[PDB]
Amino acid sequence: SGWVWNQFFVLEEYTGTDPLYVGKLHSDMDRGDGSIKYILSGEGAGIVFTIDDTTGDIHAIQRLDREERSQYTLRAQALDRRTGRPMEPESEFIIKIQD
Amino acid sequence: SGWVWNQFFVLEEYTGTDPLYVGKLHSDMDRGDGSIKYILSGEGAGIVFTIDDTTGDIHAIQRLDREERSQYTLRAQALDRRTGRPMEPESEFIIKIQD
Repeated sequence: SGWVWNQFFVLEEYTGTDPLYVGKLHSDMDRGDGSIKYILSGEGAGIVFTIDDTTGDIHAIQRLDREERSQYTLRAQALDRRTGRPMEPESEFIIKIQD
Repeated sequence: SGWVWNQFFVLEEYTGTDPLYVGKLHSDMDRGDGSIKYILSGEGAGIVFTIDDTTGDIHAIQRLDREERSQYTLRAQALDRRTGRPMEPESEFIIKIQD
């Protein structure tokens, strides 16, 4: 189908210093036992957006502004903890900033 | 792939009678001219969540509590604005309340 789901939305009003929950990465192969390691890559990964590599939760940790930068293209990876070998194909997703 | 993307995340803290931007329905068939009509149905549609049928923008319009309900199962439609014929299969998506 042509539906676009691989995006998250962030209200800039609510961003700033304190981590603002954005969304979470999740593979249907995650059995729930933490054997998947979620990795963020691409625009502002680790700097503008953090990820918990176990839960896949994503937080914005900078003050954001739509006029400055209206969106970020990131990449999601899902690796086997032990091996570091990919369990999903790496997938781009976007975080859009709403004003 | 197994990446689960058909979900939006609503922080409980920011909900209220003021519309809280939740996310957006979007078809890649959308030319940008309003010839697509986005329709939203299912759990909390119309009472908790509304949609702009042109932009596809979803807002939560009630104050929500995770412990009362952690998630809503909704349905997305994309109709050709002139004929009312579907341009996409009707697709399920989820809105998760967090905190």
